Amino acid sequence: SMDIIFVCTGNTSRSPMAEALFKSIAEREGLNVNVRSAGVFASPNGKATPHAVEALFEKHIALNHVSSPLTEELMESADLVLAMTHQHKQIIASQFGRYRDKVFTLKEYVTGSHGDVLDPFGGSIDIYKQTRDELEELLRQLAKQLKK
Repeated sequence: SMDIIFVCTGNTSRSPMAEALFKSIAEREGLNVNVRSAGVFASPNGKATPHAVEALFEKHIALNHVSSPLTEELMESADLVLAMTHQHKQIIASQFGRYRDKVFTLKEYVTGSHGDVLDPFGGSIDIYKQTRDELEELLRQLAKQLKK
């Protein structure tokens, strides 16, 4: 049981979308994983943002999410910590330097190239769908790679 945690700042849009998309993908691929998300600056009271929920609902995936701060406990239990952006990775490694060797951006880990997941902040539902689609492409490739 590999423990994966997707991380962004607020844990209301990209990282919870990644978590829900990847849970679905991994199950269909027969990959045994425990999947979570958290935010380096998250409030504990938050929900996923309406457009994030709707974007996944379109694809018949439920995004029923409560935002969670990234903690030492989560970092200790993780096998991989996949950041949405390279600044998220920097922030994580600053706070949790002992666990640097678990932390990568999603794009560098899967594709080998530096890059940040498309930010849907302030966007219409269609921008959120673009982020969803980019995440799905990355996460389908992640599932294939982790099964090795």
